[PDB]
Amino acid sequence: NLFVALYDFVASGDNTLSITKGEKLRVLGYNHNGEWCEAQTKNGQGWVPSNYITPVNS
Repeated sequence: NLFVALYDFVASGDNTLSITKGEKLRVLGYNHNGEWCEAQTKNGQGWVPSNYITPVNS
């Protein structure tokens, strides 16, 4: 379930989470249309755009 951010994303509307390009994250799930992903990082938990992340083996 390990992923990496494709781009920086600045938290905006409710319950989103800032992530930084190249940072790893874990994915808990997705929103109703799959366009938002609920992720966990060392900074917290929140929604990030699903097209801003990709899997990484380790």
